[PDB]
Amino acid sequence: GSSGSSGTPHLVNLNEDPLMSECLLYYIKDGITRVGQADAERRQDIVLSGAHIKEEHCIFRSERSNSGEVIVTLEPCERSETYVNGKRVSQPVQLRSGNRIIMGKNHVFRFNHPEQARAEREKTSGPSSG
Repeated sequence: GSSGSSGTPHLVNLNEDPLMSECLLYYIKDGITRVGQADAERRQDIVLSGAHIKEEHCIFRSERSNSGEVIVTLEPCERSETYVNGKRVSQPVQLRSGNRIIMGKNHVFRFNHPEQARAEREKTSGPSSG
């Protein structure tokens, strides 16, 4: 269907729960997006189910680098179960397009970065990377 022409960094629900009555995805705004529970001292932009989650599980920071590109960094905790690109994540690292971010037990999320993925082409072409 048609949700929002705009792209922006948003998380998609790819969990193994196709029956999930919750939202399918979540658009990330500009600033700090705390990922925890609906009870957390502060209002978390995104809330997860289950008990394997923590009030301050992790966070999502979205800021346009000095260069002028929108970047996202995951700020996990020391007492939370978070995994990125398959591995674990305890330090503030930048997320990639298509990386698997899990929060808790079975709470996966696909980071969609169309805003940048659109310029992927414009980027240098002559040279080759890998």
